[PDB]
Amino acid sequence: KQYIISEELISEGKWVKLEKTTYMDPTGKTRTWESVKRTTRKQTADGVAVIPVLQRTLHYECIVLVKQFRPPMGGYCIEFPAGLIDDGETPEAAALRELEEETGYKGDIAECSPAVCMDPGLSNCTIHIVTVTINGDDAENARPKPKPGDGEFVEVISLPKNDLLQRLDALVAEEHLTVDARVYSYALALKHAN
Amino acid sequence: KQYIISEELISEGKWVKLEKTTYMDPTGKTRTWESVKRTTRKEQTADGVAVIPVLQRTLHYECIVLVKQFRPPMGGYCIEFPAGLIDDGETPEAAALRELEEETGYKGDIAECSPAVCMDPGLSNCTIHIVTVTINGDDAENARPKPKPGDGEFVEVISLPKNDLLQRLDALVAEEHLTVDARVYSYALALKHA
Ligand SMILES: FC(F)c1nnc2c(C(F)(F)F)cccn12
Ligand SMILES: FC(F)c1nnc2c(C(F)(F)F)cccn12
Ligand SMILES: [Cl-]
Ligand SMILES: [Mg+2]
Ligand SMILES: [Mg+2]
Ligand SMILES: [Mg+2]
Ligand SMILES: [Mg+2]
Repeated sequence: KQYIISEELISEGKWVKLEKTTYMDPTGKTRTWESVKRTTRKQTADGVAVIPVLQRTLHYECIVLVKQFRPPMGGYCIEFPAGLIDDGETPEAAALRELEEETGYKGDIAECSPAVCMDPGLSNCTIHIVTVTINGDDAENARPKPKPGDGEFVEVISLPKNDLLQRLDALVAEEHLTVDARVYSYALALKHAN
Repeated sequence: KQYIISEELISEGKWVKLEKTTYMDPTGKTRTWESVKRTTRKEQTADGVAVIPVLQRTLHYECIVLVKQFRPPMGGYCIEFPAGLIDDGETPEAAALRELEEETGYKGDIAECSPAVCMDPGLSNCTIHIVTVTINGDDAENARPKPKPGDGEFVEVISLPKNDLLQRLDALVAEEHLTVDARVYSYALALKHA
């Protein structure tokens, strides 16, 4: 019933552009929308996000998260490890690479989502969500070495999976951080499964 | 130790703008970023709300109520939590109950309300509250519920059992061209991982 008629460039930066989208509404009326896209997609999706489950014997299972300054937010955010997929990179390879660069952890693919939308009211941005387990008892994960890219500055925050939502609420309360919506959504469903 | 130095407008639409963000990196060095923001954010604690609507009915499994809409930015149909922008002077809780009734017909009861969480913090300043609402599907109000879609709003309601959410989403994606929202996928993944 609905579809794109045309896109008009409003403004293109190096990494992001603003388009004016003309589309057919399901009554047969023509309508316009202001749409954000990345200029970087070549790719099943723009990015991967990694759900990293740190498994250590005789410890609570943890979810490994990252804290970073986010210039669009003007502040620090708590997020799943994540990055853009390199041209010709698989989502799985991107996941293990981003997880190792951001956390220094070496993990195993458990499962990989299809492309899922980040904010479909505003952007065409998509990611693969990639569930990875980390054998925290293996020697390679003893002293995990975070290898940042140029300009990346990442703090690792491991939180017990069984209390994730309460732990995130605490950090926000004490640390004035913004929690990522996908991290918060995961933490909610862990509580709601009960 | 990182902070914003300046925000230079690049391009302002009616609904979205692109900014050149200048910030201090943690080595004491000036860098820039391309940042997306909405033009619509006034005194709201966030741009929007997304609703996690748990439909509860005697001798039924709990359903998660989802909506399917054409999203011009994506050029296609997306499956999302009911969601909308917070009106000037509207509370996140009132926005969530209003958007839930407008998009699905269902009259919910507030359960919980997140702090402001970031939609895509590497790209935008966009934030939502994630509001968990229970719907009493035994109430006569919620019997044959009628969406009240706004102007140029066309929403289909999809209620899926919480206990099978991820496989039910996977089956919808296998049967037509559509994108699942990243927050819905993150929530369905955590239900499986619990
Ligand atoms: F920011 C973009 F998402 C965007 N572009 N158009 C809109 C509208 C409009 F009513 F104009 F269609 C409402 C809300 C957001 N919009
Ligand atoms: F698209 C915007 F999110 C955006 N602005 N700058 C960047 C960079 C840069 F390396 F330049 F810093 C990398 C990735 C995305 N960026
Ligand atoms: Cl798992
Ligand atoms: Mg990253
Ligand atoms: Mg990285
Ligand atoms: Mg909406
Ligand atoms: Mg609406």
